[PDB]
Amino acid sequence: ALDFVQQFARMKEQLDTAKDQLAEAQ
Amino acid sequence: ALDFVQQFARMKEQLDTAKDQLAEAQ
Repeated sequence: ALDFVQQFARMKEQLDTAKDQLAEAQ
Repeated sequence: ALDFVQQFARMKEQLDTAKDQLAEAQ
């Protein structure tokens, strides 16, 4: 449970970085 | 537990690479 919470946080941060890249490319 | 630690490390490295790409695009 704790491990999954941490993994979910890191996936959120990856998604945010990907969206930032998309905004940059646009 | 050991497996999750390794997976967390690889997710960190993926996030770092994504941030490097974002810095490059900017």
